Amino acid sequence: ERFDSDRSRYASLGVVSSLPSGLIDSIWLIIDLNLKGVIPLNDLLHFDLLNNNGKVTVHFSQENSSVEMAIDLPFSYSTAYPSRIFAFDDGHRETILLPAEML
Amino acid sequence: MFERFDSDRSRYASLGVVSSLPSGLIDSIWLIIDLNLKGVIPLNDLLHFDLLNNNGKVTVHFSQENSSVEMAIDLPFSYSTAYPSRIFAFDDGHRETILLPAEM
Amino acid sequence: MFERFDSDRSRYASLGVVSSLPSGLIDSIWLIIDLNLKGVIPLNDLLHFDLLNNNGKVTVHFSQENSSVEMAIDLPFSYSTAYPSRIFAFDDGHRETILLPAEMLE
Amino acid sequence: MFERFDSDRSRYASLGVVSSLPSGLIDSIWLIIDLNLKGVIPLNDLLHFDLLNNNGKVTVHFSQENSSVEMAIDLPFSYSTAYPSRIFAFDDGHRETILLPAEMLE
Amino acid sequence: FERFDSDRSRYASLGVVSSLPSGLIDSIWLIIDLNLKGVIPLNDLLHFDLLNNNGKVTVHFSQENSSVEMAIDLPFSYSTAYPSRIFAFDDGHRETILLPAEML
Amino acid sequence: ERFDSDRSRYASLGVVSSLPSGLIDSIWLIIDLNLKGVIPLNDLLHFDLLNNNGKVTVHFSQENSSVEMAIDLPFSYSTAYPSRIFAFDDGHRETILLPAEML
Amino acid sequence: FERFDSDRSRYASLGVVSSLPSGLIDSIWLIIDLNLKGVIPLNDLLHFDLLNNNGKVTVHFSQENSSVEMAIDLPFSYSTAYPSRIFAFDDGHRETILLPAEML
Amino acid sequence: MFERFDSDRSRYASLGVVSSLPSGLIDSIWLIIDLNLKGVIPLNDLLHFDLLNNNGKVTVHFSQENSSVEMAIDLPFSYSTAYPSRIFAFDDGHRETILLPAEM
Repeated sequence: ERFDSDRSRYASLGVVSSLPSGLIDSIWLIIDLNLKGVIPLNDLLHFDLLNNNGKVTVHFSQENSSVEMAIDLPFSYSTAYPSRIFAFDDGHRETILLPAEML
Repeated sequence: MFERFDSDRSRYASLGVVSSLPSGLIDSIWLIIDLNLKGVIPLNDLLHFDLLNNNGKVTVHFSQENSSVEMAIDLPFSYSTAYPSRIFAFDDGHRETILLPAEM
Repeated sequence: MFERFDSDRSRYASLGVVSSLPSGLIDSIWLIIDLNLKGVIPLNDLLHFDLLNNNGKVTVHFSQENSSVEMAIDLPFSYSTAYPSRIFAFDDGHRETILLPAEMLE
Repeated sequence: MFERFDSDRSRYASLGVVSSLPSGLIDSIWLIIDLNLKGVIPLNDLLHFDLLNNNGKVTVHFSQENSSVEMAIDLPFSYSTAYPSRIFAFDDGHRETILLPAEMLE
Repeated sequence: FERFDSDRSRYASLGVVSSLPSGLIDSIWLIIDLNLKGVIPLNDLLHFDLLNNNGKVTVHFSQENSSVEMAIDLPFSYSTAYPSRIFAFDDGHRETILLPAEML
Repeated sequence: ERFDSDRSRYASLGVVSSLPSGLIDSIWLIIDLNLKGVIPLNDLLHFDLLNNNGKVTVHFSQENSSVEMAIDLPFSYSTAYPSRIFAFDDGHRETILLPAEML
Repeated sequence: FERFDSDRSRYASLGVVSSLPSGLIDSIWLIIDLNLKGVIPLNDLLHFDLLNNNGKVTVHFSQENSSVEMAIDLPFSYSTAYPSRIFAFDDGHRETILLPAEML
Repeated sequence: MFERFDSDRSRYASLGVVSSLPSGLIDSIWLIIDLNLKGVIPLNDLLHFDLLNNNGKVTVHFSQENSSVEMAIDLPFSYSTAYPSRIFAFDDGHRETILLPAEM
């Protein structure tokens, strides 16, 4: 019912122009395969993108909760990637976006 | 009353689109609108782009509903049999989205 | 020291797969392996995935020879009748490959 | 403007081919196409090559559907009984691929 | 032969790939292919300035011995992290986007 | 009987360190598929490596003969490639080598 | 993590790839992997001088704040066309061989 | 009477070898001999190298006929099922060759 996979899902321009498609999709998968049904979820999820030895580690956290997770993904890391991104659920539409893009 | 595909508002790609095209190619639709369409022709709120194989690379055919302009843009990206034939850019006044036919 | 469907090793997708499933779905198979399988259960070097319609969305059933594990993974993606009904992930010990049953050699 | 087994377009080799013939032989198939076929005869989008033993060296017989041309090309390379007895070159109009008959889809 | 052919392969130098998002790098090439190529003769070396237009990137294009310029407003957000100029160099088989400091 | 394909064939170190395997093999193929049986051949063949629009063109020539040939190959051109190479047949062994390597 | 890991990807800059044969570029990496790594700690930046030893290349290795050097005679022919020094830089996910002029 | 694998003489790879391995990898055998073998151990006129799969990359096992030294060198190149298992370096006094077992 929150980041329900039956409602529409988007990626902002800012995310698309700086991350490859595969990595963006990972985020949805992390939510669907690791997060959903296992923890209650805020309408706003944090995903920091960390350099794990040349590859990308996603670190999931959210507010008013001390449940976090690290997920190693097979994508190459770039210093040009946003350092963190968000998943936001306004109740109709769900979107991966950059922090700057929340205003 | 609104300016179509106005760059000062929020732009999105649908999940459907993000999972079939590379980012580069998606960004191209936007750049095609900003560089070759805006300022040039008046714009429907819904745009059609066809992804064609031109010699192994993608060519985009643009058209739109209530107009007779049609434009063909050769792009650097290589083509895949599994790309959607056709995608849409849709602007609703508040949000601007690149999305799949089926997704409307 | 080496690892079954290691992600540090090259992953390819066959012609039939690449031309028949969108990218986001191919990556899904790899992610299922990486997020749900490695570190969770032991892996055969060959992995069956059935792609099923689940109310218009894709659902992947996983299984392998010599094991009692099955797993259903509901995907956000849209199902299409055009998609191949099953695929394999194969690890020949240096290179990992996703391919269609029709493309297996013997 | 596009071209049959165009060399400006990407050429791949299938898993079965890549793991079963050495590189210099795969390149040979492409070179045969480039040196002996393109510009010489019209090309079907699918090309048969039989790999034959010719006193320990490889000989490639070429043919295609809808054509009366055959060609035998004697290669400098060493024949091995391990090699696949025939391969196909296929051009699906954006990507060119060499593969084994067993790997063809339908 | 043709200056900045799309079918010849294109790279970004270390400095470039490290400090600009892909969409922006893609933009340079697309500004070339969409706005420049076929319209004016190009030098082997092409200047792009990355300017801040109210929080968004604008690209100034110029080149030595042509009075011909162009200003391209882009959809992407601006950052002072970004390099302020970049060059595109066509060495005649390989094309590259690099930072002035990375010239020879 | 000259560059007969039944005698041993080699590539000097100098050639191997500067050209990819596929391109070296091309030379043998050019000789076998285009040259041999069609023209008499010197024990020393010239192959200039030219930039054809980002790709390599091999130009075959040899001495005391005005028969030449251009062959477009699919390999990428590099300014670092030797500008020309040789095929030499001493009567036992046949070798692709750099000009500097003939001494 | 480990300085100049082999499993992390390695590039040569434009200047480098344009003026040295592959075998020589390969050599630098192989000097690292075969002679240096595991034997001394490495900096992110590594100096190689390319010297003429009677018509063949010899590589001098050094690095700032180590008195530790090494001289490696190579089989390859020398050319005055070649750059006289090259650096190897490990930016922490990407490793690169480049010309001093191409540093930042 | 001769110095084994002396760098001051001519080195070759056979056709058999050039058509199964990439140049880089072939150059590695030479560099392995010059960097890790010569000056270190006395050398047979014929050397054995096995190409093993070590985790997707090639590892070379070296041994030689009349000796009990055996050495294993991890290399950056990726492995292929179609590479020969084993190659030889053979030095005959005049020419030095990397070649295939069958080729002797």
